[PDB]
Amino acid sequence: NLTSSKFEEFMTRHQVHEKEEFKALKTLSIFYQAGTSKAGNPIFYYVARRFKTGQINGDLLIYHVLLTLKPYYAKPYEIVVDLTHTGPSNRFKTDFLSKWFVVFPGFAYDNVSAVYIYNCNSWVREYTKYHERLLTGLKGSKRLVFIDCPGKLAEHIEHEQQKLPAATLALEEDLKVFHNALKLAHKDTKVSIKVGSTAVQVTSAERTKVLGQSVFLNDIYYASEIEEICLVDENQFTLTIANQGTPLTFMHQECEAIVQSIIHIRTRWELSQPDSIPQHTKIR
Repeated sequence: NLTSSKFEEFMTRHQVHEKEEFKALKTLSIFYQAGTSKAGNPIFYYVARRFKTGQINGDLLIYHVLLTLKPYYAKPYEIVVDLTHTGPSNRFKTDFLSKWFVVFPGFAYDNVSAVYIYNCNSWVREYTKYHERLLTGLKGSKRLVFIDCPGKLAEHIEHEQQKLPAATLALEEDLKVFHNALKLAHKDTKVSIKVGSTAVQVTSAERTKVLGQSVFLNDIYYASEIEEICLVDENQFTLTIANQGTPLTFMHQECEAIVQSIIHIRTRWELSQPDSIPQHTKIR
């Protein structure tokens, strides 16, 4: 016995406004409205990074999102979702996911002008496969438009109005490209590796099918998270990362050239961090 009217009344009766945990969401800048688009519809930006699985009550997040969309969701609107550096830590459970379909009044769903997805990664694709049933409605969705490369979104969105996260742009994908690196694994897929200043971004060069739309996956690994860096051979190198099980092996004609930078990147962070002596504390 739950509906949009019921949910709104309950939360309104609850004093969520002064909880001081609702206020924190404003600082985190999750689902903030950003200017307009080519059609003139307002734009909103949802940041996947900013949400932890359990540290905060999940209903307050919905109320904040609903509150912001209430004034404008009557008219058609465009929403862009940033899934950069998505991880299992920031996720929606099966039960909590379902509420999104029902809590909103329902007529706003029809006012979804267009959807933009940026900096998707394989983990997100894996999540969709597991939760396919609930998302079957969005299967082959016309409103879903995937930003395969950065050079496309700026065209469709009003440039100088888009306000994507500064940290995302800070990476800028502005470092050397080791084109035609091959990801040796059960199956081999061409991966383009950029050794960024503070992180390493692996951009696949082969399109993949997610919800019936082709897109290129771009996994991002922060330099701080690079615990293990082993160069087994100049033909291929080994990159094990925290709680990732089997390491990632790739083939490049000059592995030490890439690994040299990775060691250079990691070594710089070691100086940046205050204390590397505290470590471990967990035996898997």
